[PDB]
Amino acid sequence: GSSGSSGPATCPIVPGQEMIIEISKGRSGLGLSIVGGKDTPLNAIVIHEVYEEGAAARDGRLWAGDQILEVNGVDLRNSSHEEAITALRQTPQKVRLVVYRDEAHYRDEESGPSSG
Repeated sequence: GSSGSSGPATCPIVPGQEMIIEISKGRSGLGLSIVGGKDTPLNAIVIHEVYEEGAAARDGRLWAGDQILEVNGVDLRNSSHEEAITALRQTPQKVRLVVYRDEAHYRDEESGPSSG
């Protein structure tokens, strides 16, 4: 065997692999946003922005531009935009979700004018 015990927490995200991530709400609720769902041009829940002033950020596992497939044991690939929202507010202290990434097109040239 390669690994015996593996946890969704304190662990990186593997590409082309549906991995799970567990985040503790601690005190205040999560601080992120989603986009897509049903009646949308994308049948895959995407994270528009992840407010750094939230539990989700307190971890640093979910990065803006990710694609969720399920949450707290609730399929989202079908759930409507709103549905996906409630599914996030209906989660206990330990919020678990399944994220998926791609193993190609590693944008090596991603840098703005960094103006100020």
